[PDB]
Amino acid sequence: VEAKSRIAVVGGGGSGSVAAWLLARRHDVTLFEADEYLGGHAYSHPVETDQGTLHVDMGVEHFNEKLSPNLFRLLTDFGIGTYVAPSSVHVDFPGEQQSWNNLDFLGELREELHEEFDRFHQEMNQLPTQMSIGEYLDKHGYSKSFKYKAMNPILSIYSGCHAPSLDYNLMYVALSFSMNLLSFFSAGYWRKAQGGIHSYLARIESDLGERVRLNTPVEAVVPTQSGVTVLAGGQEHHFDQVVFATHADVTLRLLRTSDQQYRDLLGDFAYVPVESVLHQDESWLSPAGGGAYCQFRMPEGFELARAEEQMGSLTQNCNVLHPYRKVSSPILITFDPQEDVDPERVIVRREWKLPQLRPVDVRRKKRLHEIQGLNGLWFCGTDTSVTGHEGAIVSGMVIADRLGVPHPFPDDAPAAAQFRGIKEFMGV
Amino acid sequence: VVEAKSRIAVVGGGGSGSVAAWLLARRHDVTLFEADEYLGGHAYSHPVETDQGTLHVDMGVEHFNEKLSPNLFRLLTDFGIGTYVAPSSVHVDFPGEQQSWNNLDFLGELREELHEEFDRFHQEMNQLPTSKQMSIGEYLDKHGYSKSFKYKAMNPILSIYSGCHAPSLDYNLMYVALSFSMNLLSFFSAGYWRKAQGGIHSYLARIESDLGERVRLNTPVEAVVPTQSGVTVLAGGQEHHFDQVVFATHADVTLRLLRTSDQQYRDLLGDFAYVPVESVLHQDESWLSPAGGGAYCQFRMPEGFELARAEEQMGSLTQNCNVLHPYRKVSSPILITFDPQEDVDPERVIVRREWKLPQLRPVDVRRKKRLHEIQGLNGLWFCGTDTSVTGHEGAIVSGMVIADRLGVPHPFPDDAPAAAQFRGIKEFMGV
Ligand SMILES: Cc1cc2nc3c(=O)[nH]c(=O)nc-3n(C[C@H](O)[C@H](O)[C@H](O)COP(=O)(O)OP(=O)(O)OC[C@H]3O[C@@H](n4cnc5c(N)ncnc54)[C@H](O)[C@@H]3O)c2cc1C
Ligand SMILES: Cc1cc2nc3c(=O)[nH]c(=O)nc-3n(C[C@H](O)[C@H](O)[C@H](O)COP(=O)(O)OP(=O)(O)OC[C@H]3O[C@@H](n4cnc5c(N)ncnc54)[C@H](O)[C@@H]3O)c2cc1C
Ligand SMILES: CC(=O)O[C@@H](CC[C@H](C)CC[C@H](O)CC[C@H](C)CCNC(=O)[C@H](C)O)C[C@H]1O[C@H](O)[C@@H](C)C(=O)[C@@H]1C
Ligand SMILES: CC(=O)O[C@@H](CC[C@H](C)CC[C@H](O)CC[C@H](C)CCNC(=O)[C@H](C)O)C[C@H]1O[C@H](O)[C@@H](C)C(=O)[C@@H]1C
Ligand SMILES: [Ca+2]
Ligand SMILES: [Ca+2]
Ligand SMILES: [Ca+2]
Repeated sequence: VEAKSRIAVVGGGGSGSVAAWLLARRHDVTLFEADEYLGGHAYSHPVETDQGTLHVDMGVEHFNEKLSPNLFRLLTDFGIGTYVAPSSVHVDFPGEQQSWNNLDFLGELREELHEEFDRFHQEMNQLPTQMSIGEYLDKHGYSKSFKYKAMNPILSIYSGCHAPSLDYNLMYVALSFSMNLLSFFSAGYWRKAQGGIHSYLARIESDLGERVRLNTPVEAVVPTQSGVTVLAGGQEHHFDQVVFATHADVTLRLLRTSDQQYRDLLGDFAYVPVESVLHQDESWLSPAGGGAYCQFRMPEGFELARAEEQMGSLTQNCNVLHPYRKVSSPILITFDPQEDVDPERVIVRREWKLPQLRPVDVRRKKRLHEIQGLNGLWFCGTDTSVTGHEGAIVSGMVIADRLGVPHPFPDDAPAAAQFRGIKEFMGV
Repeated sequence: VVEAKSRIAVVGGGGSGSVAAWLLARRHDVTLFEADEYLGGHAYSHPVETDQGTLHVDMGVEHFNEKLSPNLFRLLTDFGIGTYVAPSSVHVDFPGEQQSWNNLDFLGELREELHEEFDRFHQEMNQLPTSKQMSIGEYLDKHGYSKSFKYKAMNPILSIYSGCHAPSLDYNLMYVALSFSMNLLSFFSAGYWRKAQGGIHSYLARIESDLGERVRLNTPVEAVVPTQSGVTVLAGGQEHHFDQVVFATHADVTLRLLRTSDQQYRDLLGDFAYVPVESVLHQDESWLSPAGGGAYCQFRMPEGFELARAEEQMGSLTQNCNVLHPYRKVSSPILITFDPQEDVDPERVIVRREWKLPQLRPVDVRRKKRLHEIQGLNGLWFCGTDTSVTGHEGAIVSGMVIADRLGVPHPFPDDAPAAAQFRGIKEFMGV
């Protein structure tokens, strides 16, 4: 594609913001964002404490230098620091001492499932040497108690508490175990961005300037003989190319083509609802947990026989975070609370949706290469890529590279490799 | 050209020797000479009498995992030996008030003081291999780390591998870098390690059983003299004749036993450096830290520590075996103190072992690789820690590399990570 083209990026989440940021180096870019900030799932909400204002990540928060080399380099290039926020996990079920945790060997669920936690690490480490985690567990003789009291809870930390996590791709889970992201024996190795995840997006927003249109949801995207027409904010805008950084769900709604292969490729993408509640109600902390960053509680009334229908809640104790250590205010995040959180203690709520990561869903992502470039249209974002923020931002980069702007970090071996892998995965 | 049914002696019955002999015996008439009363060397499990049974407590070698040690793991699996996760939780204590850090939680004044440095270090060790023939100390100096980090954090955590007498800050950087990137050592989590069920001695017990009368226990070799006919082994007041002789002893021992006019041997073997280690199996609970909660490894630096005299001062490392998951019902205290400064109450001491470890300075690695020049000459072969990558996998795989060269192929070719490790160690050894 020809230089100085008029390009629109639709959706200002991580993939869109990074796509736009790089595209603007060669093209006349405009970034449309439905909401009042750049970042989407990457949102840091200001909380007022006894130490000043903290920007508390409510969605996206975790990455590391190995898993997310491009995001890491981006942060580093921007002067943004990071810190280690280990994924310590405590799981509570109804009963007396019906728990296990990441940090120690205490709890009755640990006594009950000790052998299984052990074998699972071994097997996940031996695995990399296309099924679901559940199929694997069934097939390799793991107890139903392990599936629903250990596996499903630990996976909800990724997938949300409404997610059919046991149907998600095994390699996703195997890799997380072998890379020390999830573990039944130690707190996993993760980092957070200093000043919250929003910090890198703040800089992208500053760099893009008036090219960014906030609170401007795109209503329709209509390719024509002359170009592509974007209906947003009660006006009509004209472009040569349009980059989609929105979810497949949204993209289909916004897309206005006679072509019905679009309905085929974009319809049928499956999602999971997630509610993130930022609150100060300490009653959500476990009396046995407390110390653990991630605290999963399964409510009273759980039955193994009907486990498939029941769901818990996940609470994050932000006070455990090193930079929050002098803060005397409780800072808590409950994802998918079953009971209502005391609204006199609630700071803010966010409602989002995540993709399902079943092996069929992975096939569905890859197939999007068929419509890539057609009718002056491009696609990036989580639904075109590997899961996680690196996958998201790198998809944006893959599109920018295809549209003239090369991968910005070629001398960074792991960053370049990730770009190459994601470009291959996208079929671009 | 070496051929089948040769008379081969393996000198030294530690891990490398026992595995070398075990595989060699498939093709050759093998004899295994061992100085001590058991097969295993640094791999020693001592029986301890408790109210829930007699436990075989590893005093030396204890840790490995399925990724780091694929050949040993497969060997254990083939023998029907189970393993269990024994995470490397570490607690460090220095003389003041709450002058500690640990890798389970963010408590302690040393954590407060050095938290940011721990953090940067992880980042940098993870970024290192994707880019440096310095030592860990040179790195630390050069990348602006405080002296307090070098001696209150790095040196103590490194003693878990190296021993408390070790100049660990002189050891190769990539050794440390890899340990941090592979979650073996960490300032943020307990590292991923396994132990063998029934102790490490279990796999050796089986090798010993399989070898039978080919094993000569309590038979230290006095001299190894190559002749025009073959090689002569002087051991136990007798003279034994062999076609080939496989050395599985430390380089210093090898040079002492080795008897030739050739002085390239003196050049290649004479400059190997070691560190003494004393392992004390006891029941004196006064050695546990009052703050060092559930930590497996507990390092204590005695009163009188001075940062200026850090180079010459040394702590002690205590292992709390009662924290091990299979030892959870044991009411008896089971403890191992490495290099105790003060004497352990001898009315509470079960047994002591005295060993020596190699130094792993960048020069020492160069020295190991160099041993390819004498490999095969005068019917002589060399395996063991001083010819290989450090650790038990490196040790047992060196034994395998020699067995492969002498006709018996690597036993696990269809195990991709086991085969890869063999290939790497064979390349490193230059065999
Ligand atoms: C609660 C939660 C926690 C998470 N935690 C992590 C984590 O710790 N680590 C990690 O790696 N990943 C995490 N993720 C995954 C996350 O989805 C990805 O990391 C990444 O943020 C998704 O990138 P995206 O740009 O494709 O999606 P989004 O961030 O969802 O971006 C889509 C954007 O499109 C906008 N949009 C919608 N409609 C329109 C319209 N009509 N016109 C214009 N714009 C529109 C939206 O407002 C939004 O800004 C989390 C997700 C959730 C929901
Ligand atoms: C305290 C301690 C703890 C350790 N812990 C671990 C751990 O957890 N994990 C790990 O991977 N590694 C560990 N190691 C490292 C250890 O060096 C290797 O794992 C491995 O045991 C070395 O095996 P080797 O056969 O090369 O040497 P050694 O085990 O030292 O064996 C050499 C053998 O030669 C014999 N010998 C000596 N002189 C003569 C002679 N004249 N004639 C015949 N035989 C002789 C000795 O008795 C001995 O059995 C530890 C070492 C020590 C000292
Ligand atoms: C390295 C890289 O980018 O590639 C791998 C992806 C490994 C994942 C990205 C690791 C998971 C996320 O980064 C972490 C997501 C986050 C912590 C979940 C939601 N977070 C919260 O709720 C926080 C903890 O509060 C490849 C996998 O991606 C595919 O989507 C997946 C289904 C696979 O099959 C591949 C193995
Ligand atoms: C690939 C491989 O197998 O080896 C790598 C090094 C990683 C080590 C082998 C890990 C160290 C040991 O296996 C474990 C040491 C052990 C815990 C010793 C002491 N233990 C105790 O004293 C108590 C009982 O726990 C590569 C490095 O090996 C070399 O020896 C080293 C000097 C290097 O620089 C290489 C990079
Ligand atoms: Ca406080
Ligand atoms: Ca203080
Ligand atoms: Ca010292």
